[PDB]
Amino acid sequence: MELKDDDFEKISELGAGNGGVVFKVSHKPSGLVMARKLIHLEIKPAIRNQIIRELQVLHECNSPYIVGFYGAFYSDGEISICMEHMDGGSLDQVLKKAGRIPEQILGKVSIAVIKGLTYLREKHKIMHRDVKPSNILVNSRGEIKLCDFGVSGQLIDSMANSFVGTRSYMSPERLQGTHYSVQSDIWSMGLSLVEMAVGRYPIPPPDAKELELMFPMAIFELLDYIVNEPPPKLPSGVFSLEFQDFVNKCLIKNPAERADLKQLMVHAFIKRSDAEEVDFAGWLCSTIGLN
Ligand SMILES: Nc1ncnc2c1ncn2[C@@H]1O[C@H](COP(=O)(O)OP(=O)(O)OP(=O)(O)O)[C@@H](O)[C@H]1O
Ligand SMILES: Cn1c(=O)c(F)c(Nc2ccc(I)cc2F)c2c(=O)n(C[C@@H](O)CO)cnc21
Ligand SMILES: [Mg+2]
Repeated sequence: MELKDDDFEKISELGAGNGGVVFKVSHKPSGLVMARKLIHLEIKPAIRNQIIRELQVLHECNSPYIVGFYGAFYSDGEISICMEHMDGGSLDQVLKKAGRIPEQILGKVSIAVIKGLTYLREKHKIMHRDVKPSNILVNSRGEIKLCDFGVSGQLIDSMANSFVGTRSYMSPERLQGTHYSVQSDIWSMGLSLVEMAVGRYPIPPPDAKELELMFPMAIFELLDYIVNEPPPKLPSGVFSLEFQDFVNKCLIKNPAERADLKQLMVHAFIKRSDAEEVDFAGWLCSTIGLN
């Protein structure tokens, strides 16, 4: 069935970012619980019809690594996108509580992210454009899923003005110009894994002293660090060398030299992690407190 504003009822607010707020809602006619994301745009009706039009391709997104989609519409000045409610929230929220995320678990996260990007490229000819821990959602069934990928050109265009004035997961090439594509997602995945693995945004790297204890920056300063100074890496010894190599292959500054999805799919770390027996669902609930 078609979704519309009056058929919904707010339960609670799940969080907000730059340019969007997300509610946990009840869709009254079905009784289903959903996550309704609102993007406040005031923009000419002509193009906001185009946006809703372009967003309908998410009905063709069926994948165990992509958040389910229920529908998209326009309301009182707001674009609504209604997704599956992921009761374990995002990986940035999970890292927040967990402090630091185990390597074995990150292994399963990498598999989900890799297969996720693969589906999007294969079945839809699109890159993600915003891979970061807040955009990898998990739930009590143990499923790890991507959302907030860029399906609509007009939306991408209509949002270009804002962005994050700190912490960038953008690749060096994206920061420097318009010449980027799927490879740029590999960089963001790499950076996200390092963050989750260590427990804080990895730029700048920790001191020798900050490291042993473990185990603000200005905009141009941070960006200049991403572009010119050597990429971040996993501290030696306390992560397997397969995992270190894995992130190293993701964090190569040159997009063509950098590993791609097909190569990462067969990396020793993924191959090791595919075999591993991990109660992800159990680890999730036991850390963030669910059932
Ligand atoms: N489908 C969902 N199920 C459960 N929680 C969600 C869902 N989608 C988003 N959220 C939560 O809502 C919050 C806000 O999401 P939103 O995508 O607006 O911004 P963000 O991903 O936090 O950061 P940014 O705005 O910079 O992209 C996220 O932190 C996430 O925890
Ligand atoms: C271009 N684009 C999009 O095209 C887009 F679809 C987006 N959303 C989206 C995509 C897939 C699924 I499943 C659920 C979503 F909410 C999207 C998006 O969410 N964001 C994030 C901001 O709203 C921050 O709050 C940015 N661009 C999006
Ligand atoms: Mg987001």
